[PDB]
Amino acid sequence: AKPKIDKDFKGKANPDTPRVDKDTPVNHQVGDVVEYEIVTKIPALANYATANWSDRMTEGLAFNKGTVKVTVDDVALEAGDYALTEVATGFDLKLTDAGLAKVNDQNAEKTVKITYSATLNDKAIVEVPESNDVTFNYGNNPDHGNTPKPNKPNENGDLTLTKTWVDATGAPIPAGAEATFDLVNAQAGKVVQTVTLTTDKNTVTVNGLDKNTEYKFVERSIKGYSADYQEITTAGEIAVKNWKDENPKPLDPTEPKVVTYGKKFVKVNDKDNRLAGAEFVIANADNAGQYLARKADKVSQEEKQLVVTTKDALDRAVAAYNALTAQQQTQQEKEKVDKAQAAYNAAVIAANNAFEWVADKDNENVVKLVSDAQGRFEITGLLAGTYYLEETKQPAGYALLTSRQKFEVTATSYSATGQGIEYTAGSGKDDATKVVNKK
Repeated sequence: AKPKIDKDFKGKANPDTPRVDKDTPVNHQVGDVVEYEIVTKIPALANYATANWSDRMTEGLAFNKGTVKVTVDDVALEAGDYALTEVATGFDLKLTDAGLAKVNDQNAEKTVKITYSATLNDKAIVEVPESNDVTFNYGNNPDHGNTPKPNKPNENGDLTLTKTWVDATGAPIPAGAEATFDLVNAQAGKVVQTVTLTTDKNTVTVNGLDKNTEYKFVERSIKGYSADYQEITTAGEIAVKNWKDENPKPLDPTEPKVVTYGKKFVKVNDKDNRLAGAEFVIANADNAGQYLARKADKVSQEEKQLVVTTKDALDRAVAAYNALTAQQQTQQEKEKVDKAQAAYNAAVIAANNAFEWVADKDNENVVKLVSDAQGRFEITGLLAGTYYLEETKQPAGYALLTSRQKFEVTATSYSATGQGIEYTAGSGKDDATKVVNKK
C-alpha cells in the first residue's frame, strides 16, 4: 500500500483525481500571491522512519517565508512534530518522531495537508511559465532524498551533471548502478533530453541549451537509492548524491504552472517612420477610468530613484536626438536613444513589483512607457484583458493623440505575428501593434 500525493493551487489538490488541465499555465499579474496546496495520503498501519516534503521553485516565483501551514486530518500539527527549513527558492518540511507518530500506526488512511504561497516577481518573463516542484521522500529507513533544484546553463549554454554515491552512513561507494536522468525544462515541465551515467562515469554535460531557461536533472528511480540534489551554487552545474537508503521510490506529483502576459507597440507616423520620445500610460477604459501604477508598498526608494534617474537620462538622449537634422540621425545616434531607453525599461520592470489602478495619471508610481529610436515600447506582467493606451507626451513635431488606443492582452499577444508591424525591423515576425502619430 503506497502513499498518494498531489500538488495544485489552493482548493484543487486531489491525490485521487489530479487536475487534468494542470500543465496549462494559469495567468497572473506580477506581484500576485500564488497559493499552493499539497495533499498527501498515508496508508493505514504505516511505519515510516522518514516523511519529508521538499519544494523548489523557478526564479520567477518567490517563496513566501512564514506562510507554511500543515495539518493531519484537518488538525494543525504541533511545532515539535516537524522541522521546517526555508530558503529563497522553497522549503523542506520533515516530520520528527513526534510528527511521525501522528501518521504511523494509524487504523485509517491519514490525510496530510500542507499549504503556503509564493509571489510572482519581476524576474518572470512574459509568456514563459514559472513553476514549483515538490517531492515526497519517505520509507521505513531514514531517507536522504529531496526535490530537484532547478538551474540555468552557463553563459555558453552548457549544463553539467555530477554524481556521487554513498552508503546509508554517508560514506562513498562505487556506482551502485547505471543512473538515468531526464533533463527537464523546469519552467514548462517538458522533458528535453535523456542522459545516462554508466558505472564508470560520474559526470555528463549537455550542450546548446538556452542560457535563460531553468532546467533540472530528474533521476529515474534507482532501486535502493535515494536522490539528494545539492543546493545550487553556480550556473551550469548540478550535483546529485545517491544514498543507499533502500527505500521506495519518491512520490513526485505534477505541478501547476503560472504565467504573465504582455503587449508590444511601435510608435510610427503616416509613412511608417519610427518615432522616439512618445510617452504613454495605460488606462482601464476608453476614457475617464483609472491608470496602471506600481504599488508603493512593494517598491523601495532605490528602485523608485532608479526609475527617475534613468528617465532623466532618457529625456536628455531624446532631446539631443531631436535636435539633430534628419541626415544626422544615424544608426549610432538612434543607438544612443535605444540604449537610454533600455536602461529605463529595465528600471521600470524592476520597480513594477505589483500593480494597482489609480485616478491621478501624474502620480509618480503610474507606469510610463517611452518609445525609443525604433519607436518600440512594451508592457509586461499583465492579466489578459482590454487596456487602453493614452499618450501623455507626443514625439517632437507631432500632435498629441486625441483618442486612447484600445489593445488586447492575451496568451500570445506578446509573441504572435500578424499584429501589424515588426517590433524590431528584420525579425520576420510582425509581433507589435502600430501606434500612429500625425504631423
